[PDB]
Amino acid sequence: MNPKSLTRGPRDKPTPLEELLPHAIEFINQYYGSFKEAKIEEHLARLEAVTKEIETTGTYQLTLDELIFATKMAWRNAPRCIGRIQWSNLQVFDARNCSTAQEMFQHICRHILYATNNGNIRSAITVFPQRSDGKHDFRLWNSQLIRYAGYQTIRGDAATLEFTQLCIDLGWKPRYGRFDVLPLVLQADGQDPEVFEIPPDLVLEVTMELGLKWYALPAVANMLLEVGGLEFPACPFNGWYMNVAVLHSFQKQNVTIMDHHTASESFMKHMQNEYVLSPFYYYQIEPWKTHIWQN
Amino acid sequence: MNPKSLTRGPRDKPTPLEELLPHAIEFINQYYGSFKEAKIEEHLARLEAVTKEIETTGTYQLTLDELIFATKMAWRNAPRCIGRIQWSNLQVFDARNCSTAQEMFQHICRHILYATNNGNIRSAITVFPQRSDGKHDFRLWNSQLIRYAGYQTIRGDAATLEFTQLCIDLGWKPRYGRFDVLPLVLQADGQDPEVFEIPPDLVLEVTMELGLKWYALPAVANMLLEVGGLEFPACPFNGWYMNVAVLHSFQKQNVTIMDHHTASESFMKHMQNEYVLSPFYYYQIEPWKTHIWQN
Ligand code: HEM
Ligand code: HEM
Ligand SMILES: COC(=O)N1CCN(c2ccnc(-n3ccnc3)n2)[C@@H](CC(=O)NCc2ccc3c(c2)OCO3)C1
Ligand SMILES: COC(=O)N1CCN(c2ccnc(-n3ccnc3)n2)[C@@H](CC(=O)NCc2ccc3c(c2)OCO3)C1
Ligand SMILES: O=S([O-])[O-]
Ligand SMILES: O=S([O-])[O-]
Repeated sequence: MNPKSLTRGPRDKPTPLEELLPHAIEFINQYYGSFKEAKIEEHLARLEAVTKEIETTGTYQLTLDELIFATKMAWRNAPRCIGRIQWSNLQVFDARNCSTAQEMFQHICRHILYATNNGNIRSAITVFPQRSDGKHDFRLWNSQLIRYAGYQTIRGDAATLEFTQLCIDLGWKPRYGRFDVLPLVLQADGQDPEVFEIPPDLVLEVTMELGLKWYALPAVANMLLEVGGLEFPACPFNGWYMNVAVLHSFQKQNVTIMDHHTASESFMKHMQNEYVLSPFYYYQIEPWKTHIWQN
Repeated sequence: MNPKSLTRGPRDKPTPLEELLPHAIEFINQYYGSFKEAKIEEHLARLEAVTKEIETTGTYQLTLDELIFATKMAWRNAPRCIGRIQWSNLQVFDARNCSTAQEMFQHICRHILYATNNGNIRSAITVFPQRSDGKHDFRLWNSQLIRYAGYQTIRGDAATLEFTQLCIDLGWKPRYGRFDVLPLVLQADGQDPEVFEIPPDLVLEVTMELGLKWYALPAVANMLLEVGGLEFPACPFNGWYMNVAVLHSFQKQNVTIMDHHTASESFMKHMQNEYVLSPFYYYQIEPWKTHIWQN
């Protein structure tokens, strides 16, 4: 075998124009090829502008349209994603102009709100600024936008035990329940991560005595979007969930799950929208294992 | 004399609870003893939970913290290791949940990347699932993560002549250069080994006409970690290298070697982290000499 790595690590310097160019060209190719025999003059022109730009600025900016196309194509290329069948149903939030962790927070707040949509889950992705030299990376240290802390008898999510310790170390006041929603650990422009509490009303939970519940919104926070040689280390996305007591409560409280109805319904919308792998979503090495602290 | 064996062979059945228990207890002892006079109540509790667990499941799971402690203590106990002076500088990757060779491959890919770190070598260990009955062993058939094949006039590394033949027998397409990087021969859950080509960009080489070069990352792939009666047959680790043309090129290309600066620097970090032997790393009998082929 010769499988490729699903992880795309850090860089301490920009991509060689000699590496970036062939990649940029192939993306513009597949992007414009999507207009089958249409816009050949548009294609050629884009090729020149992009090339000139990489040659002068050392990099290039995708159009919003190329971005939206990349996010959807990268979703289609997600091997294990079951929801990719309806890849056209995706809302893209352009935060490529984001510059601070406070701004990141606000963008993430906007995504959670739109996406949650009172239980009627909508798929969305918020794309932050692309990696430049690798020394000014935007990153969400969390693995998911919404997740429960695991403390001590483990009091919480045993799966988040490491990250929870990290938050406490960053200053986060650890309560000790088993359903504590972890704050967002946001890194902007390569700085040290800032901790921000997620407004509690933004978090929709399905109430499964046991006193059990769970969050409604499944959002991956730590992947990297690669497109045309460009890399976006911060691009949180979400879908809706795919043991029967749960299946019943999600439905009872009207929070979207991938049941037969939703399967039929979303595919229908997807279909009614009809009228190495790249782009691709890569895993990353956990940021606390690679971060060089300023403070 | 009465030296002990440095090899820890295979088992075809689980460890007797009567053998495992005294061992588990002594590890929890030294682990908790590390908090000198602190957490005696924590210690006692752990003892009960572990005992109960061995008695019910027939075995026990270390905490991530106990694992990290074991990996570092086993490094400290490595007699011939010169880098153990700075044993606190170790990154642990928990793959105890790994279940397939494809997953193993991905984990190994993640380690190589982190560890290599563009030449600025970082020490890491990736720990795979512990031996259960001995019939579902995870193993890396390679002796090192990165090594050159030796063919024929020997065309390569004479030291890897046997393993190279093995790879070819497993299906590997042998090129015939003297710097062919061998694929990874991964055994998951006791099955037959699967061959995976290491993504070439993951391999950093120091370019020593002669056309000589060498890989930057020295990683031991075939040792066994014993801790508290538990055994981990798959736990690849690495450090950085410790004839003058070489010393100069490693430095010139900024690939970490254990020179006076690195010696001062790493010890400093190690020190600034201050603010029979068990655990222990055992050698193993070469897996092709003991493997029972399914296919
Ligand atoms: C709309 C509902 C969706 C459903 C029901 C769905 C379902 C799934 C499932 C079942 C998994 C595997 C879970 C696991 O490994 O435990 C998954 C993984 C994943 N999904 Fe989705 N998903 C949805 C939306 C999205 C969106 C909007 C994107 C991106 C824009 C996306 C990208 C991916 C990625 C990148 C992974 C990992 C793929 C891999 O590693 O092979 N998903 N999804
Ligand atoms: C950080 C840099 C490190 C340096 C420079 C270093 C240096 C060495 C040297 C010089 C040897 C002997 C080589 C030989 O026999 O030819 C060695 C062996 C060994 N090292 Fe390291 N090492 C490092 C990191 C590590 C790490 C991270 C671990 C494990 C977590 C480790 C575990 C061992 C083991 C188990 C052996 C064999 C010991 C024995 O059989 O007595 N080393 N190392
Ligand atoms: C090695 O790790 C991984 O490959 N992953 C990717 C899958 N995971 C998650 C977590 C939350 N949301 C999503 N997610 C959302 C849309 N697409 C995927 N994936 C994480 C694992 C996880 O918690 N999965 C539960 C799960 C199952 C089905 C889902 C889901 C989450 O979200 C949508 O459908 C980590
Ligand atoms: C009987 O065999 C053994 O005891 N061993 C253990 C030492 N060896 C190796 C090989 C690669 N990396 C390491 N290694 C890495 C970190 N610590 C040790 N050891 C192998 C032998 C070897 O190739 N040694 C070269 C060497 C020398 C100094 C090193 C080194 C490798 O790695 C770090 O410092 C096999
Ligand atoms: O948007 S599509 O290709 O059904
Ligand atoms: O981590 S220590 O004991 O210097």
